[PDB]
Amino acid sequence: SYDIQAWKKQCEELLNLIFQCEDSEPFRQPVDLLEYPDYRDIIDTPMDFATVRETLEAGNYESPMELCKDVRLIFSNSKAYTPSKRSRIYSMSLRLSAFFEEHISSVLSDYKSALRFHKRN
Ligand SMILES: Cc1nc(CCNC(=O)N2CCN(C(=O)c3cccs3)CC2)sc1C
Repeated sequence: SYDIQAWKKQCEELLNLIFQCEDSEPFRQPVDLLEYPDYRDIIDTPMDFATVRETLEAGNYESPMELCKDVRLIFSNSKAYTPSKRSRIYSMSLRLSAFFEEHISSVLSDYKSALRFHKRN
């Protein structure tokens, strides 16, 4: 299964599943800085799933590892901003993280396998 390009469509499809999850609602667009005016005091690098999809479609990811870093930043930003570990929006983050990690594991393994096959000789 040694297609070096296959990760891109696999990531498009997973982003589609994440957009159809009710748990993604708060993470679809960049945070509302009018409702959270202290948000940039806490969070240095905002990230959201629309920004991830646009960066993919622009051809500005070279690997699924770079996409995975930006998705993991959505989740670390939610954990850093939350005033409590039982909060609603943080709770949605944990379920969505578990879903994402379950699905991205094979995408990463197949990509890394394809690159090793390319350099085999
Ligand atoms: C429809 C629409 N949606 C937008 C973005 C909505 N995102 C936020 O407002 N967040 C999500 C990230 N976040 C958190 O993780 C936490 C808050 C509380 C505990 S954690 C802060 C609030 S803008 C727009 C036009």
